[PDB]
Amino acid sequence: TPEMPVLENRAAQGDITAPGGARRLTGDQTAALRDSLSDKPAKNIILLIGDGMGDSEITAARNYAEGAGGFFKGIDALPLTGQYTHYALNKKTGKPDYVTDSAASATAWSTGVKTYNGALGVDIHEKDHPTILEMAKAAGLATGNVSTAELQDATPAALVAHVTSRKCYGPSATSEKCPGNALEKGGKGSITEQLLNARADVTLGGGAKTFAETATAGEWQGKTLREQAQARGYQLVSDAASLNSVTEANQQKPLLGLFADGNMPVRWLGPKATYHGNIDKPAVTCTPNPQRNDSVPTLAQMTDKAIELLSKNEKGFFLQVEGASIDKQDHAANPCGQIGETVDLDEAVQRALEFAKKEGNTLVIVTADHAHASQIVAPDTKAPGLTQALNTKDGAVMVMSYGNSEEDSQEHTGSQLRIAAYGPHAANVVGLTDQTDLFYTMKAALGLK
Amino acid sequence: TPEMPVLENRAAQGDITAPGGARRLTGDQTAALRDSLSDKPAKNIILLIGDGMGDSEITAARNYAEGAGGFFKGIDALPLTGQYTHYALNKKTGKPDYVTDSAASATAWSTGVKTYNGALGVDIHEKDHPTILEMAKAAGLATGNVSTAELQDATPAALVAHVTSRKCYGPSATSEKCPGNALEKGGKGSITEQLLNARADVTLGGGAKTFAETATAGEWQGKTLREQAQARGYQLVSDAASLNSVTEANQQKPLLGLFADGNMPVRWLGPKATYHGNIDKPAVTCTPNPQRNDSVPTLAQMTDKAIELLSKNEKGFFLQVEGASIDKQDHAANPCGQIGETVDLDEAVQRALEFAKKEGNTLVIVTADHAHASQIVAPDTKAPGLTQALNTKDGAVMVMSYGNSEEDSQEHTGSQLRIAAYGPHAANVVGLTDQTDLFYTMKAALGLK
Ligand SMILES: [Mg+2]
Ligand SMILES: [Mg+2]
Ligand SMILES: [Zn+2]
Ligand SMILES: [Zn+2]
Ligand SMILES: [Zn+2]
Ligand SMILES: [Zn+2]
Repeated sequence: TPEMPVLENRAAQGDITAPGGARRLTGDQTAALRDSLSDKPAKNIILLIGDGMGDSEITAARNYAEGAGGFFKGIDALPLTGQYTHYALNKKTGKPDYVTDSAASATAWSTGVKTYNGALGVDIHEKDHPTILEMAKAAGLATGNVSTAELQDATPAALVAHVTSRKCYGPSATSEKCPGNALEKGGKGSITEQLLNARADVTLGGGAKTFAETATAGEWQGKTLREQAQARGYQLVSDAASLNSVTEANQQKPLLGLFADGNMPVRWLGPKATYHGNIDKPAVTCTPNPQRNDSVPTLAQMTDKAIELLSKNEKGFFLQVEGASIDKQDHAANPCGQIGETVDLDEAVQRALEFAKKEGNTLVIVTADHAHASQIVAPDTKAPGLTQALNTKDGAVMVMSYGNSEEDSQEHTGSQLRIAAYGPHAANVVGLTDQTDLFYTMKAALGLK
Repeated sequence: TPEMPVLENRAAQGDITAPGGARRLTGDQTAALRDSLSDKPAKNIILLIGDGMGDSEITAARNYAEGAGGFFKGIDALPLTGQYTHYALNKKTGKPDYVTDSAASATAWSTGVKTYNGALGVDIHEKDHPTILEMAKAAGLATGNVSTAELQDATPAALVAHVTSRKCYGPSATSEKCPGNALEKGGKGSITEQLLNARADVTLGGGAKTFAETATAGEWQGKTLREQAQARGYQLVSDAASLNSVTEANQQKPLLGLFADGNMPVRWLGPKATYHGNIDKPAVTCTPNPQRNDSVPTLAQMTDKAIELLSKNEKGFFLQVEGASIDKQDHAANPCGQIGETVDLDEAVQRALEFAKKEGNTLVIVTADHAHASQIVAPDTKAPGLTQALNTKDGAVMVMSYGNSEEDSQEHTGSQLRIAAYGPHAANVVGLTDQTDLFYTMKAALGLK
């Protein structure tokens, strides 16, 4: 009998100061890896994205929360790993633009085509390309889209919308920013409108604010997008109690969970990094956010409910889960927010892996859209940017640095980064790959045409 | 009949602006990965280290020299990849020190034990631990140590020396900095004296300057370390002609190649990055160093000759090859020097792979000791540090940033980084591992006790 193993434990095996104490392996891995290889078709796919979660963000998060010799039971447990490229294209020239934003990267793994920074679901010629979610739905599979960001944000929107600018959230921004996509100009509609038309079985996230807008044209002109949603049969839910109450989500009663106006709350708080903060200020210990809430579902809860609902479909399902705030907090130069959000994503990955290990036909993939700014530097570092000293689980201090922008927001970077997977077809993430190979790998694993 | 494949081509398959044109894969990878898995013993090991070559350095060098959609025929062709941690230990507390130097990291993979920054071949208690080279030689395998840095430098020294400070290059620095290791105090000697005692079959690099010092005690007291070398039967060689003339290197006539006084010359020139250099200055095109020479062997040449000489030993061989200046040029904030050194290492990795593919029992490993400073940022970036715009092979501009030090030297960083391998036992680099796991993997692969 054949089953696929998840690395149970890759923590340092003992005393890190002694010979062999810092090893993470206990014996040869060949047989274990041979057992992980399967070209059987995947019935399901769970894609987990940590926005801005390059290797440096994973390392910093692990150091702080599990200690240097620790191990994330979710993020570090996928057995097949590689590194992939995520460069975008300059719209005018069609040449590579080395540092992507969240919109062009999302489109690349969701459509299989490179695009310009800011586009959602269209190529450099502004032509629409079908997404993996739309194709899944067309083959009759259940579909889910979960995120801690506004649902109009680049990452979850890329699966359901095709607009020339990521800024075209609702009817008003669209009329002014994406005229050709404007409903009243004959277009498909703003991000939110196209989201409602896409009709995924399960959509959960923040972004309730934009649903307050009213349609400028169409069958539901004059009424709010929230009204249109209920009118078209959506089960609206807005707190954890209600979310747990849901027992079925399907094309007849698709679920829409709006848990916050903008982005859902961050798990941990901490002060922002400051100039010479590692020398001028005391070390920081992060504190849980008192307003994250008992009534606000966490990403792992959302992941669990999404899995429960989507698995009732005998055909199979595609679910994308996004740990959205790693990137946002990285932009904010806030180590605690950033680390808390990676820890949060780890819990959702654990849920996904438990299901997959038991179900056996599920491909789980964990990766990021692009790299980000934070760097782990020596404690006595005198850097030109923003730094902060943190008290880690090891009882030592780790210094983090943000030094790629004099502006207010720290920027993305173009380093290739880790992709890891488990399950049927995971072999296709090993070695060097491109972000658009992700679209083809998932399309082939599910056997879509 | 079973053979293990190297990735032949992972360059973008077509037009990067079109659907599927940016894909690096042409079909399912399962069978190919299954064919790469073997637990057969390794007769030989080739360990290639890019100093400071984290994923960011690899991406920057690929973008510049092969284009974003290109592919390093050496660096990117290894089929089994993972990420590994390299934290060092605080000497006093024994707790993790998140950002390692080159001395503690080389000690970790060459001994299997974590140590403090600055130590070579000793643990935090200053106890000596045998290296993979010393163990290989004890089992009767041929051994080689090749680098473009001074042979007294941390990376190549770690295989043959055990001193409490990496600064103890020769007799004089040792007397004052490593009193306990000083020969005239009864110690084993300075780095260069221990290198002469270790007697690897092939040692090639820079660092002839220190051999001008004279021993303070011992059998060869009063004469230069160069003189001692000839007295002990070493074949001294100092240019490429001489290097090519060598037809055998063994324990009777070990080879010592001193090609420069300090570090061997860098491949490419270019100006240093500067404050607001991507906005204030024109884009840079790197230029081949006129003084890199016809009489100075290149890293690939050194690698070839080392492989020819060490392969005559029927028992097998261990060879470590270091592209040293990637890290050094990264510190200097000089993109061209840094990229040129990465390109240079790629050529050496290609020679090692050709041999391995044909020999069939060689484990080739390519990785770095720690990550470094350089980041690939957006072209319009206003950063607080040093930046520079480069004209890449794609005909687009890529901006590189160094923003983690207000000092003169750019600093190392602690992000986990790529490790890739090919051949028998390569499965042990996949997933998350620690740098000390690498010592154990090599020892097992060669079957050492
Ligand atoms: Mg996002
Ligand atoms: Mg070095
Ligand atoms: Zn992003
Ligand atoms: Zn971002
Ligand atoms: Zn180094
Ligand atoms: Zn260095």
